[PDB]
Amino acid sequence: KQYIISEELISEGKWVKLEKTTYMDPTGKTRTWESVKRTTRKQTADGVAVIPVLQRTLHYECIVLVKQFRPPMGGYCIEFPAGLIDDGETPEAAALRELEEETGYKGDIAECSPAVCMDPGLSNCTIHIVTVTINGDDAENARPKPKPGDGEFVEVISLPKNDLLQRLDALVAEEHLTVDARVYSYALALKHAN
Amino acid sequence: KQYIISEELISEGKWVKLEKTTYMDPTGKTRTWESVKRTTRKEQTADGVAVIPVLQRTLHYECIVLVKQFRPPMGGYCIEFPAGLIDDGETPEAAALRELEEETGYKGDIAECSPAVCMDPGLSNCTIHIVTVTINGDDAENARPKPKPGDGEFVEVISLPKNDLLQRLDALVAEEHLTVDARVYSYALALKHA
Ligand SMILES: C[C@@H]1CN(C(=O)c2cnsn2)[C@@H](C)CO1
Ligand SMILES: C[C@@H]1CN(C(=O)c2cnsn2)[C@@H](C)CO1
Ligand SMILES: [Cl-]
Ligand SMILES: [Mg+2]
Ligand SMILES: [Mg+2]
Ligand SMILES: [Mg+2]
Ligand SMILES: [Mg+2]
Repeated sequence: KQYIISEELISEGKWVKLEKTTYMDPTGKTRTWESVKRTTRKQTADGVAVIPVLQRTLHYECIVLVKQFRPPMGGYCIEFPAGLIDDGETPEAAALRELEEETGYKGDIAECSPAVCMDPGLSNCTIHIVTVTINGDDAENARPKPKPGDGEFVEVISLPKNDLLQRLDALVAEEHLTVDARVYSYALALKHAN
Repeated sequence: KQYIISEELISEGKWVKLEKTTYMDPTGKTRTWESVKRTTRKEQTADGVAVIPVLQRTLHYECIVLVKQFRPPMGGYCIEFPAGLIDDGETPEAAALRELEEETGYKGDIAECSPAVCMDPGLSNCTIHIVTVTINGDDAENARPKPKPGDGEFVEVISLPKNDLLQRLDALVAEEHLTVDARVYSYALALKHA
């Protein structure tokens, strides 16, 4: 019933553009929207985010997260390891590579989502959410060696999965960070389950 | 270590702006970024709210109340938590309850309210509070709930069993062209992984 009539460029950067979208509402009245797109998609999705479950025997299972300065936020954020998918890269392979780049951990694919939207009221940005286990007793994950690309500055934070939401709250209390909304949503449902 | 040096407007629309961000990297070298921001944010602790509405009904499995809408940035239909921007002066909790009623018809009760969390921190400064709300499905007010959608809002309600959330989302995605939001997917994944 609803659909795009046309898109008008308002401004294009190197990395992102701002558009004016004309669309037909379900009454048959034409209406406008301001929409953000990345310039980089060429792919299933712009990005992957990795849910990394670090499993060591005799330890709590942890979820591995990253802390980075995010310039749009003017501050530090806690997030799932993530990055954009390279043209020709599959989302699984992007996940494995981003996890290793950002955390040094070498993981196995558990499962992969379809493309899901990041902020659909503002942007067309999508990601694949890729659940990955990390055999933390394996020698290759003993001294995880992070291989950052140029400009990445990434602290690794592993938190127990059984207390994730309280631990994220506690960090926000002392550290003055912003937790990512997908991270917080996952942490909430861990508490809300059963 | 890292901090914002300057924020230069590139293009300001009615609803969204693009900025050139200049910041200090942690090697002591100046760098830049393209940042998206809303023009709507005032003294709000966040741009918006998203509601996690748990419909509770005696001798029913608990359901998660979702909405399906056309999202002009995405050029298609998206399944999301009920959500909206916080009006000036409105509390996150008030905005969550109002948006939940407007979009679904249900009158909830506040359970919990997150700190401000980032929507897509590599791209924008947008934040929300994620507010968990219970709905007493056995109350007469929530019996045959009528949405009060605002001007240009067209929202369908989709209630899905919490105990089967992720498979139910996959079955909707299998049926038609429609995207599931990353926060909803993340929440449904965690329900599985617990
Ligand atoms: C159409 C207006 C603007 N708006 C947006 O969310 C928006 C539009 N383009 S970007 N963000 C809501 C406040 C609804 O009323
Ligand atoms: C500065 C570059 C571009 N980029 C972004 O994510 C980006 C930056 N501003 S908006 N999107 C990464 C691919 C690597 O760093
Ligand atoms: Cl798992
Ligand atoms: Mg990343
Ligand atoms: Mg990366
Ligand atoms: Mg809404
Ligand atoms: Mg609304």
